[PDB]
Amino acid sequence: NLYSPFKPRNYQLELALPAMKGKNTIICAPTGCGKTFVSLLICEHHLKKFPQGQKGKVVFFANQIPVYEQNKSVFSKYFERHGYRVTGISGATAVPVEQIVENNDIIILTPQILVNNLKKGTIPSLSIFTLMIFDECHNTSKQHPYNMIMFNYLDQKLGGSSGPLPQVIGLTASVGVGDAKNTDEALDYICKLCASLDASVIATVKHNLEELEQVVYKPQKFFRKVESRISDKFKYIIAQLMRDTESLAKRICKDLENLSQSQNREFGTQKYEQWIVTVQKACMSRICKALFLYTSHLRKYNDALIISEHARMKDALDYLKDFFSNVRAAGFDEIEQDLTQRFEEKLQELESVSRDPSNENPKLEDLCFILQEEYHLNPETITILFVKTRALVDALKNWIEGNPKLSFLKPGILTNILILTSVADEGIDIAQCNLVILYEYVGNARGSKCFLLTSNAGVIEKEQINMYKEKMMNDSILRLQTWDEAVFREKILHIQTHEKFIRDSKENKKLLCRKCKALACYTADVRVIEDCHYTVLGDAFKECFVSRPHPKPKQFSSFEKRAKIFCARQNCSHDWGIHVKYKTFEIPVIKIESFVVEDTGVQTLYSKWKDFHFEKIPFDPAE
RNA sequence: GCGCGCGCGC
RNA sequence: GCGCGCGCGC
Ligand SMILES: Nc1ncnc2c1ncn2[C@@H]1O[C@H](COP(=O)(O)OP(=O)(O)O)[C@@H](O)[C@H]1O
Ligand SMILES: [Mg+2]
Ligand SMILES: [Zn+2]
Repeated sequence: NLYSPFKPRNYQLELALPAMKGKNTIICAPTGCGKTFVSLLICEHHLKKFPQGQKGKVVFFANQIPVYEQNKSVFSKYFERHGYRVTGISGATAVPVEQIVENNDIIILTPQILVNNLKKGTIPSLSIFTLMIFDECHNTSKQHPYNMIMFNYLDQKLGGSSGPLPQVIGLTASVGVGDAKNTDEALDYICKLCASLDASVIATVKHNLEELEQVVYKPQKFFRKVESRISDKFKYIIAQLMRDTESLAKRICKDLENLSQSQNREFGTQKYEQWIVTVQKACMSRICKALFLYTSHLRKYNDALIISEHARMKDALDYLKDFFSNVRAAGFDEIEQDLTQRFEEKLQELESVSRDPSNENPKLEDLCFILQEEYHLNPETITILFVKTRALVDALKNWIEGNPKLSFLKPGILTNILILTSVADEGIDIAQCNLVILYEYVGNARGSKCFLLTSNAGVIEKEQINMYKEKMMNDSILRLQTWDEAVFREKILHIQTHEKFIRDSKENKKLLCRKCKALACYTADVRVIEDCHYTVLGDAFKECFVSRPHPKPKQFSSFEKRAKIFCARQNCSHDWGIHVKYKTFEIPVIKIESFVVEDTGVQTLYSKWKDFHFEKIPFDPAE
């Protein structure tokens, strides 16, 4: 483990070396190579290299609290006995941050803290650090805190404000190629990433690949394009029942066709789900009793279509049978009883169609073949099966557990047993199964295999693209590691210079409750807090919201979130944002996303306050 | 509250 | 830019 002595593997000594030579280096190695151990050695070498009377200072960035706590503990245990001072700062920690940094040798930060401390000038300069280590360093792009930090660095390095600058090291399992759709674009993307981190070296394992390849998941991948049914006669009944039920809806809500942005919805697809969502979440109520009821049936049909597509009709029908038993046993409406009657007409035709052997799903025999072959070769195979939807998980399970040909299988659903069906995972650990099947899923011990099983050309094309994107990546790195370093440094510098040139480049309005459209406040009543937070003055506003005190509060920078504020109109109770304590003031704080803006009385819906270009008046203590 | 990143769809 | 969501930070 990470808390115990380790002999470094040969390839770890191999990856540590550029860093140990003082080079700004991106260390790129697959998950589970031991990136914590490499960074431990690098850090160890960095602080020991200093002559007596001199002292390094290391900062290590973690992007998340759990990772932050893991390394704070690993680094502490590891540098016991050297006598180094070791602490961390995170949101939970909040403190003389300048002095915490000054009086410690190893600091673990989430990076936003350092961004906050640079901007405010509490930490005047990155020059206090002699080494900076970025975990998951591929995040150094695009406004990520890691980039903000590096913009500070680069502004110094390029403004000749000197000031020695810390060595910079990054760790990642994959440098990425971004949007790249060719080698040149891939080379460009990776070069841009090295520019952003001032990296002149990319370290990969070369001399010890066989030693590495002895402990990194790399299954032989397999594309298996298959053919669908010749004719889903089950879909043709369900689709009519679906057309029939949209009709009934369009009765009780005319112009249904307009509520969503999602256009040309097709039955039995992911979109149709999204359309149902972008409609169950609209209206704006005794009519959305009838509507939610109609859309919740169009959902059960949509689901069933998907089960039929990748599993057997029986599996889809059963999910429809089980559903219509629950509705009748719950109680009968004249709308819940109609749909159910509507269904009951076709029931005899569906049950007939379901059991017709020529209606069987050919993709399932293909799944069976795969599972057979392997379990013949390696009978001790433990498998993991990823499927498209939650209903499919149960469908496939049911199908395995009822199939004479797969009796050697013992299935389990997740989030002993010999094959595992699911939609996602953690933990998990795919490398700990010898067989992974992706059964029509948009995704990604030695002798392990991965199979991709689909009748969709699209789905095969996604994996081909992902794979090519990975090849372009490694090819690009191999090319770049051949450059003389001075030539690379010179390419990097001008990417950095260009980047930096770019960085260097009132009437009153109503705010209404999005749900019930009640007048909430006017804009000349709004005040800004710091620059990013919106509060509404006056006592009149206090009556127009209620609040529910959040028993678990969070201490943020500007203030403390103590309560959630909900709409005051009882038939609504809409989420409006929060109520805070800000410098002895009990003030409310609102998200514009909760509200509707009005000028001829024209409604406009904003997501981010940064869009609304109204007159922003800042807070005044006394008013 | 705000900020950051990802994925899908127009 | 718009829609839906998912993860995470202060
Ligand atoms: N030289 C080594 N000696 C013994 N165990 C190691 C060595 N290198 C890595 N490991 C093991 O492999 C695991 C991989 O963890 P970590 O180093 O965090 O992987 P990652 O490369 O994904 O960061 C470590 O927790 C450790 O238990
Ligand atoms: Mg790591
Ligand atoms: Zn309301």
